[PDB]
Amino acid sequence: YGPDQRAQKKGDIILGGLFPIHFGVAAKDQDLKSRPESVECIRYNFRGFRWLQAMIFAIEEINSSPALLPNLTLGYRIFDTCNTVSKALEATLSFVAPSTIAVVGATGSGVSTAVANLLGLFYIPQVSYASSSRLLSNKNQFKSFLRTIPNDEHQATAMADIIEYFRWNWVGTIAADDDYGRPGIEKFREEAEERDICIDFSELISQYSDEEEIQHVVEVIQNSTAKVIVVFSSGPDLEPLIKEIVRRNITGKIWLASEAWASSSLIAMPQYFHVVGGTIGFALKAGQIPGFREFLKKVHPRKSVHNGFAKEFWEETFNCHLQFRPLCTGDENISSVETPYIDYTHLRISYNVYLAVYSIAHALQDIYTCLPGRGLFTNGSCADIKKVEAWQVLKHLRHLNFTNNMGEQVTFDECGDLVGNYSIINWHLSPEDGSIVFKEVGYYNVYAKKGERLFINEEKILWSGFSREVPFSNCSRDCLAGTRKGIIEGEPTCCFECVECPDGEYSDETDASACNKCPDDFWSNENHTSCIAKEIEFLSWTEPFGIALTLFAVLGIFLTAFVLGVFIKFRNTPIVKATNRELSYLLLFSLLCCFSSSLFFIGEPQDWTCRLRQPAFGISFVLCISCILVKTNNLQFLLVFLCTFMQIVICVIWLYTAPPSSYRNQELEDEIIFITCHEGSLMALGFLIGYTCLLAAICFFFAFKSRKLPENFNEAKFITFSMLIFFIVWISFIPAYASTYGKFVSAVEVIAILAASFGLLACIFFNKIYII
Amino acid sequence: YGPDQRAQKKGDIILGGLFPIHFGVAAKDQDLKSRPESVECIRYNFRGFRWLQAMIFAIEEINSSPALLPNLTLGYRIFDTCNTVSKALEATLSFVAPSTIAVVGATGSGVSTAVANLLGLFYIPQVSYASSSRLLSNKNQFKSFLRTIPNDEHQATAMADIIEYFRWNWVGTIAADDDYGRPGIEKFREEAEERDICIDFSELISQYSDEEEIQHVVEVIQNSTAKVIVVFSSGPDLEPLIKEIVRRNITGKIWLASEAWASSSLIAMPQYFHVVGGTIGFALKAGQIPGFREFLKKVHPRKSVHNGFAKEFWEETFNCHLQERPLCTGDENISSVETPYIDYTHLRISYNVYLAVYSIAHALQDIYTCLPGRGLFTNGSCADIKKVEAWQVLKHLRHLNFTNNMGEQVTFDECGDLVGNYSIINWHLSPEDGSIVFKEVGYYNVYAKKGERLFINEEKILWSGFSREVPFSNCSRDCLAGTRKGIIEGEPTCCFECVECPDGEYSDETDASACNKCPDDFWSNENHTSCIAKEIEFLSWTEPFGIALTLFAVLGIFLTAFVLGVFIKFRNTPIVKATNRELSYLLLFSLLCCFSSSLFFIGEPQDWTCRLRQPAFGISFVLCISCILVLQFLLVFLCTFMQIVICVIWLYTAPPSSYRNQELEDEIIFITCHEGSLMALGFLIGYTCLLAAICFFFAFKSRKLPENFNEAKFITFSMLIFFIVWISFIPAYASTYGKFVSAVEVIAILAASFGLLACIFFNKIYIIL
Ligand SMILES: CN1CCC[C@@H](NCCc2nsc3ccccc23)c2ccccc21
Ligand SMILES: CN1CCC[C@@H](NCCc2nsc3ccccc23)c2ccccc21
Ligand SMILES: N[C@@H](Cc1c[nH]c2ccccc12)C(=O)O
Ligand SMILES: N[C@@H](Cc1c[nH]c2ccccc12)C(=O)O
Ligand SMILES: *[C@@H]1O[C@H](CO)[C@@H](O)[C@H](O)[C@H]1NC(C)=O
Ligand SMILES: *[C@@H]1O[C@H](CO)[C@@H](O)[C@H](O)[C@H]1NC(C)=O
Ligand SMILES: *[C@@H]1O[C@H](CO)[C@@H](O)[C@H](O)[C@H]1NC(C)=O
Ligand SMILES: *[C@@H]1O[C@H](CO)[C@@H](O)[C@H](O)[C@H]1NC(C)=O
Ligand SMILES: *[C@@H]1O[C@H](CO)[C@@H](O)[C@H](O)[C@H]1NC(C)=O
Ligand SMILES: [Ca+2]
Ligand SMILES: [Ca+2]
Ligand SMILES: [Ca+2]
Ligand SMILES: [Ca+2]
Ligand SMILES: [Ca+2]
Ligand SMILES: [Ca+2]
Ligand SMILES: [Ca+2]
Ligand SMILES: [Ca+2]
Repeated sequence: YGPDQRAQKKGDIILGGLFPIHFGVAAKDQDLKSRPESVECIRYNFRGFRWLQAMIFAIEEINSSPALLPNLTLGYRIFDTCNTVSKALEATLSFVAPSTIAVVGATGSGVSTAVANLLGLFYIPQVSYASSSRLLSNKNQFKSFLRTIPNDEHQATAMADIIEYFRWNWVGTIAADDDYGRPGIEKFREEAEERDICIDFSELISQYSDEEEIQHVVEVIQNSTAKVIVVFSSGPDLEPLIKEIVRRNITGKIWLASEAWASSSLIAMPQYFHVVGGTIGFALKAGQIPGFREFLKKVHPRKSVHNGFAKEFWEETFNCHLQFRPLCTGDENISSVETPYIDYTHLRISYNVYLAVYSIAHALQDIYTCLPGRGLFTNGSCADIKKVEAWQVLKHLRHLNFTNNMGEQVTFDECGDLVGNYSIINWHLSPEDGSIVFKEVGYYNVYAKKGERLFINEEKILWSGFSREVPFSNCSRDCLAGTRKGIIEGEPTCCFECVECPDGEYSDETDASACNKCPDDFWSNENHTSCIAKEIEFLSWTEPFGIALTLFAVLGIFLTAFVLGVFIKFRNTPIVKATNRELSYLLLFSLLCCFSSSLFFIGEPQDWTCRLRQPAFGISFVLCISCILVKTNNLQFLLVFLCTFMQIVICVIWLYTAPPSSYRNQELEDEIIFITCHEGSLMALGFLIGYTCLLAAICFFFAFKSRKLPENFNEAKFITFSMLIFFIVWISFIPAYASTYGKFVSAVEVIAILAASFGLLACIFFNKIYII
Repeated sequence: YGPDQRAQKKGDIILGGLFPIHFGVAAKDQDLKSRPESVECIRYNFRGFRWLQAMIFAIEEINSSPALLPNLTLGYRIFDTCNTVSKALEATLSFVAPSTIAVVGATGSGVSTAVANLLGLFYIPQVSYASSSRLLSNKNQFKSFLRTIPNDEHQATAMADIIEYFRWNWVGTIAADDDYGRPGIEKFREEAEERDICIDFSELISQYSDEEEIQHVVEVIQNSTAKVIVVFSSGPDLEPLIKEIVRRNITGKIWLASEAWASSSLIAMPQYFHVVGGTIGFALKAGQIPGFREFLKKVHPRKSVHNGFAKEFWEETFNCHLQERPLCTGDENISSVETPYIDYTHLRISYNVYLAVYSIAHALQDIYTCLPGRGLFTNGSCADIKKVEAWQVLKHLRHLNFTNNMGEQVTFDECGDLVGNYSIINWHLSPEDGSIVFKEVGYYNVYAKKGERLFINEEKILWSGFSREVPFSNCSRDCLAGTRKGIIEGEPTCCFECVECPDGEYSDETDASACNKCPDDFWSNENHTSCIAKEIEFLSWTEPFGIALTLFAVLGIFLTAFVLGVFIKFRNTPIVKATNRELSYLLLFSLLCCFSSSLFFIGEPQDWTCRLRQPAFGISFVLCISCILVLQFLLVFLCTFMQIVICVIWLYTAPPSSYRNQELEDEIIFITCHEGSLMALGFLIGYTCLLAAICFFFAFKSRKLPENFNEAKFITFSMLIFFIVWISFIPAYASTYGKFVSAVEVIAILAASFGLLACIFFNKIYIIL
């Protein structure tokens, strides 16, 4: 039963094996018009043949070594798969129909699942060397499946770890449509969604995809703008897409390869290097087998009776025919042909096959060496090596713990899986022969804490095979300090737009999603990067004008004092005696008060300065005018007292019913703030000005009626002149009072006060001073 | 050999069958201390037994029919699977080892794939009735698989269509870990991502899941705000999670069920209604098989000798034992016990099994009725019905075309697939008994273009089983008008925040991603939904201030006209002749011009007004001053002509123009005029002031002379008035910007003109009249 081509040997215990000597079957359309015939597989697999030789070498070495299973020999029964489920099921049917003790598993995950479904019925243990699908770790469906290779969850996590380490957020994914790529892509999608990474496209490929599908995938890749692509597939399934992309000449992409095709000879070609240069992928850990290469080099089509594949091996290696293609003898050298059969650098799957073979032998030895009364079966008994059975071997494999030739313990967990380290490689170009050379740049440690597993040597990486600069795989560029992030409808969060912050607000981050606002008494600078303090505007003594306006007030004070001194010294003189001396003294004191009252309008407006800035001039000028109207021909003193008392009443009631107070205003201009004080009540100020103007008008009329008189050196005309200039300077500033609101309101008030005081002093006293 | 429990009959052609008589197997895991034994099955499946009976009915009816396969008989060989791959693989090994022609497929997708992997080796056709996975459409790996049920791509598309129809963007997903749930969830994820729908979580379940996994899934469900959950699984896989959720009393969720568990009896139970009420799911199209209920109701443990499952059927129906718990006598009635065996409303998978049996039976008739020379094989030949083979039956099934018992046409496409309509159902509570009722609320057409496939009646839906209001699942409330969207870091694009638009911008529609700016003459209102026109400020005729100034101007003009009229009405008296008669006419004409020149400062400043605003007053006042300054006509003409030169040079070099100011306040437009060359205006001011100054000096040096009513005193008075009014204007010009600068100009002009006229002419006009 089974195919004609096989490798067979006899022994006390027989082992099974399945290896992919071919890459795939011949593609054709079978119309059911004639009886269907057997399908043939086409291309050859030197790597699979090397795996088969590794298994045979392990079995033969175990037989030769007398320290393991004495007085007992092992045989084998090995078939070919051509990487197809149908071919592997024919061989498996002959395994369960001599009986096999255990089978060394297949390569593909789907083939392994199909074989294990049949193998688990009879409880025949199956140890695989290359199937890493997470679906095979379910022990409810696969009762007797073990493997020497770890599952792909760690690799899928490592891919996301690498992507996060190189700071990318815009990637695409491609997977093969089988039991190996889909769960891996699902796990990677979960991890990437956890790590805040956006995925643009996701596609499925196959070895038997057609022209429309390949062109659609190529157009999707071409139209996409992401530059990093994660591929979870194998070489036979990835070849057509690579061929089409090479034909279309698409460059500038970054490939993240899984372990299946990170070292495949189908893709690593010099012709394709200009599209797949700089690939970063994963590799397992290499082992050491001493005499393996010597065992490999000794194959021969005539000296290998047990091996049936050696004939076609010779045919494919030497392009000949064994008794158009010529006739080749049996005298050639396999060390002069460039084939992957012996052109290897590390052994990984070969070491997996070695370990999978040795595990069964160790379990058999454990069965053989049992001491009665301390076994694992029923009431402490154990099996017998004369008629041992598959379920007993499976139990002992489930309870196995041994150390290998290198010195590491081998143990299978509850799910029958091992644990192992990963390595990271980079594709380069050989300067001598042009071949692709795999250069190690990092590793992945699975015994470390989360977030401490990845190590990357950045300086040893060429990115497209010729570049030393890390690529750019962001959807959009980063925002600046003065801008914030926007929203583009119909796009993921990884893509946005930068919008400048509005006036009065600032931002200081390169990825800010909003604009900040530092607190009051502050404003945002011109480009809204930082917020600066506001400026306070007010006329103070420091203000240049303030110092000029103070120079003037003290000049007036000094002039009044000098006039008073000249008057008091010459009191008895008839010129002074003509006027009332006490009235002159009171008038000069009131002029002193008027010149002093202008010094309250300058400076910081404290709550008391603005309380008395106005009445200090109002009362003084009222007293001046009242004394002036008196000095014209003591009752007059009491009339003066009445005139001052009337103003005192309204001033006191105003200050006691609605005091004026300081005020900081931030409304006229946003960037600057003012300090100006309102009057509280406006009726009081209006009435003050009205009473002052009423007394002024009364004095003006009274001095107008008696204008034409020469008494007192024509005082009654200079009085009218003084009243006229007072009225003119009061009228001239009404628009300034009613319109502006800055520091110019204070300065004009001081100017008017000084003008009125100076005119009132000069017009009255200059004539008498110039003659005394 | 095969399992002892089976159903068997003999005929010319033997058919195969696989049905799930049991829900599963016992979870007793051996420790390999002793030799392993056969595993047993736990629960009974009346629906599976009915499915099994349908095939036997179809075969019996075919054998009874005399016009379909005369002189031929059909046998069968049916086994149990217990929904397990291992049990179904044991039966399949007996099929390929007295040779079957075709096998009626299994129920589960994984079991179907496992059976097809072995059945394709020998090219034995296999027609399934319930496996709808899209992985079975691959003809490069399944060379002999056909099905009477459509695949799940249409259902996955319809789920996203329903979600878009009910306007949701915040959902969760739950799937079974097998070949039925994962591809469906993948296709649904693709469709939902294409349709702009955000998915919160995604979890996997299984029939043999453990306590910690179930609690983790429950916590993941409970910690989210998404209310709509899409489930692609079956009842046996869903039961533990539903039981745990019922135990923890989680309510308020909306379930979207796939066709596998949308009618499962394991989930649709009264005790779980408070959790799974108001479920919306899919269903296939029902069929009609006459004489089928009568065939179903005739089962008996003794009369049915070919069937071997009848004894266990009886024991599970009546809960007793059979002699070969009480003892079953064997005379009870099936209609007196309520089990899903005969308590049904529609036949869908039973009709699928019937269709598969008849599809197998028609290819044999096609082989039998061929004509030599025109055949489906080499050289136009055909086979022999006495030695027909599986590959020939497969060919004739691949080239099959026949009419149903209703009248529709049955053909298998290049992938051995069918297409069919979908039905949409809702879960309710029956007030009569309390059972769950599946109420039809819509359908899903497949013979239509994209976008016109789904019909839903919303008025027939109860939400959570008791409500008539469409639920809410957003992750964010809608942003209103005048408000903008905002990014939340670390969250999907479906969750955002609302931010108000700034000053000067607006937004009208809802869910706006940006605020639009307003045109150059509009400004946003307080609510920032739309902007309004800016206000334009300038002195106007309608404004009362302008009307007052206009009234003053016309009064002055009329007074000047009256003065001139009285002057001309007394042309012979010597009082007028004492002064220059002709020069006074020029003086009064210049006075009229000066009065009239004050109407160019009122109104909206146009281009032509601002060009001749200033020169009119300048020329008029120079005329007046030069006339007062004094042969005499020559002197005044040459003195006043020099200003026309600078006026025309100004108006030819840099004419002033109107200007709209939008830089002082952002909500107010100030329309003023700029002079341009300030040097020309300064020169006009200087020339006028210098002429006034020389006139004032000449009149001041000779005040005392009473030549004619002391005219020198009045001339000096007028000059002083002019100089005083054109000094009082300085603060208003300096710090009263706006519409108040134009007013003080008019006031000063009118005051100066009135002072001049009153000083010069009134006294003489009072003496004359
Ligand atoms: C009491 N006071 C002090 C000296 C300046 C002047 N006060 C002018 C204030 C003012 N007038 S109108 C207006 C509109 C808004 C704001 C302020 C004003 C004055 C003149 C004569 C007599 C007393 C006084
Ligand atoms: C040409 N013009 C006609 C319009 C009115 C006025 N325009 C000048 C306004 C002005 N701006 S600053 C200044 C400083 C002192 C005086 C005025 C001004 C004016 C006045 C006197 C003579 C001629 C004219
Ligand atoms: N892990 C792959 C098989 C595989 C591993 N390494 C390989 C190298 C070459 C070819 C195939 C492989 C699978 O499960 O399908
Ligand atoms: N379609 C499901 C099987 C199925 C369909 N309808 C059902 C009803 C009950 C149980 C199972 C089913 C699958 O492929 O796995
Ligand atoms: C396996 O055996 C070695 C050698 O005795 C021992 O050191 C180790 O602890 C064992 N491991 C386990 C997991 O039992
Ligand atoms: C894996 O790598 C880490 C770090 O290099 C190392 O410490 C550890 O021993 C490795 N594990 C094995 C099994 O070699
Ligand atoms: C790409 O995006 C990541 C994640 O947001 C960010 O840290 C990184 O700076 C971006 N790259 C560049 C070049 O801006
Ligand atoms: C099947 O038969 C019908 C009825 O004769 C015919 O119209 C149709 O073209 C045939 N083929 C298909 C694929 O339906
Ligand atoms: C599906 O329904 C539509 C109407 O919704 C009908 O025209 C069509 O015939 C139906 N298809 C089948 C196969 O019954
Ligand atoms: Ca030995
Ligand atoms: Ca394989
Ligand atoms: Ca996150
Ligand atoms: Ca390879
Ligand atoms: Ca989109
Ligand atoms: Ca018949
Ligand atoms: Ca089944
Ligand atoms: Ca059911």
